[PDB]
Amino acid sequence: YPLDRCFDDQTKMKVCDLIADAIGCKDKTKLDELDEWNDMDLRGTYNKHKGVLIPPRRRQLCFSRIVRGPANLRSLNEFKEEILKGAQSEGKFLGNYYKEHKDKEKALEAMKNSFYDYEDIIKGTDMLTNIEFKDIKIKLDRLLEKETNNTKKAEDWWKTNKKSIWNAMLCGYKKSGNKIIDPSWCTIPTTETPPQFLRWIKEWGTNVCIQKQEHKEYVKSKCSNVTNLGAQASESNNCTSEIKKYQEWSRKRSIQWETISKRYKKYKRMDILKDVKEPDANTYLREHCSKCPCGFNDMEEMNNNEDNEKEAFKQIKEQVKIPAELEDVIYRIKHHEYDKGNDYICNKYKNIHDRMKKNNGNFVTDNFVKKSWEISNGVLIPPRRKNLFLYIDPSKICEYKKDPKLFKDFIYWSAFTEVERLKKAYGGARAKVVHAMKYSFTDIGSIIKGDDMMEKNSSDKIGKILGDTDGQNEKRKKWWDMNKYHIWESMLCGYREAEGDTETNENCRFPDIESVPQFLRWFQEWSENFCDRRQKLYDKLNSECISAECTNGSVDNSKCTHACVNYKNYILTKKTEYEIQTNKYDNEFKNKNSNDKDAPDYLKEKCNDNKCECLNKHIDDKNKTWKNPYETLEDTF
Repeated sequence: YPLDRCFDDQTKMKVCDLIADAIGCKDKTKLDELDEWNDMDLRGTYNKHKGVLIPPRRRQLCFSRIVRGPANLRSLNEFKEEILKGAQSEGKFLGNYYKEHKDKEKALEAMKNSFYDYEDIIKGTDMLTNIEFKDIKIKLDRLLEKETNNTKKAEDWWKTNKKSIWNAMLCGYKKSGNKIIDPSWCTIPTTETPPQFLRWIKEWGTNVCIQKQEHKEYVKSKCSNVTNLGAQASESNNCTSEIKKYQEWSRKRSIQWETISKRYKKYKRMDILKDVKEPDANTYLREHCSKCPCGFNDMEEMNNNEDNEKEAFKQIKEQVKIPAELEDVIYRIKHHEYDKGNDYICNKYKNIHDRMKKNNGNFVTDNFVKKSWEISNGVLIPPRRKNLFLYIDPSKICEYKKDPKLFKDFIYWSAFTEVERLKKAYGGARAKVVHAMKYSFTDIGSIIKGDDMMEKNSSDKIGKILGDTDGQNEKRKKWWDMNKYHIWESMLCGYREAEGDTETNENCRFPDIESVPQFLRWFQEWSENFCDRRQKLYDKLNSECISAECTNGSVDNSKCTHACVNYKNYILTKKTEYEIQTNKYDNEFKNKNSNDKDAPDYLKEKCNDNKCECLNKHIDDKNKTWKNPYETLEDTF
């Protein structure tokens, strides 16, 4: 009762106690956030804009000004503050559900949205046919203004005329008899007033994003941990269809926010800020509230496109894997890429890049493209990865690691700079650059998890950070994903610089090779860097002499003589490596995840470019090996 109790209590503030409730409020709380805000707010909605979604606006504008009489009972009107009487409390008056939901932030957000809605109405920004919205607002303002002065109507009237604003939420129900001692909760950022454009777009953003947060809540709570052995106990399959229903109504909102992209049509009244930059609505929502993303984009996948989709007939059916796909985190935009590059988030992401880190330590151009293979442990790590640009030093240590966000940004910067490094290394070669991004991304993943054979020093450094002080890398693993999406889109954005707008449809949108073991990835890339080198060799000097393998040691001309020399040295190196990777595989990566196949079969099936899957001339690379040319390399228990 008399406790600390934000100043409302300890004020001798019996004034609000003497203040009663408005004659309005025919409801204090009806059904909250759900499918009601669609178009049922106005008729002839085309006026002044297209018909749009609304907050709990028509659901709470308690109407004590029934008469709309003269400004004689309306000197300070005693209702535009009285209607708000009732607040964060035992749990009613616009937020009733939070007491059952056990979250004060729900009531606080309801208060803030309704409050700024009243600010809008006082200034006048509504697109809905409401009597108070009509002249009565400015009529009362002008009538109160009738003293041959004060033509600052909105600025002076904005609460009444005297006390700044917002004094009406305090002393709610039971004088707001349920609270939290922190004044930051007890008073909102009243001082800052987002503009009316920002207010209506934030109306939209909240009214959709908070609902989609609760939609994620339905997705996680029910329709998941079910239909997977099992529930409840009949089948619980139809729960899946329920999200299909959610999507449906949400998808309407989809096209609706497209109008929000236009909003006049005039794409924006104002520009880049904490929640708004609006190249599109999805960018706003990503830039939007702390208790965001979008969403949860823009799923389940109808559109939200260009491709990819699932998505037909509908579904296949064969059953839909949205259960398996989305029951687990993913909780956010992965769906992506699609974007494909038609965006703004990339360039502002570059605005993040080379800033907060000004290339204060940056290496490129070692020309590892034209180099050979090296053991470095007796293990033959790729020259692709040998100088992979990422390394930390003192001032980036366990004591330094109290800024995981900044460290994450540094990792993104490293990946982006790596993208430019590959650009310079190939001198620009888009097809090669895409696979460059593939192995670089997946090897950065290996490092950040920490399994690399050649890495022995910065692996310990990243072990110092991110915890995991034992041999286990659990926290590093649970970091790597989910950071996979952000790192990969970072590298894709880096790649887009030369293309501008050209989707890497040739590649898997997210590199699937992330799943497979790291050593297998190195073998795959060295196979990819193999027998494309061979084709270049045939182009160089086998083109003129002659057509194929010569029928002796080698001679038709001195040039392709040297071509055969390079060939046999290259094959010698390949046989040594192929041997070491084969024994490594059959020993310690064979038949885990039940890969019943020899390493060359893995080479065949994982390859898709068809440059690999060699199949050499004077064949040494194939699905098998000579000396009993059947296959090998099987293991079991």
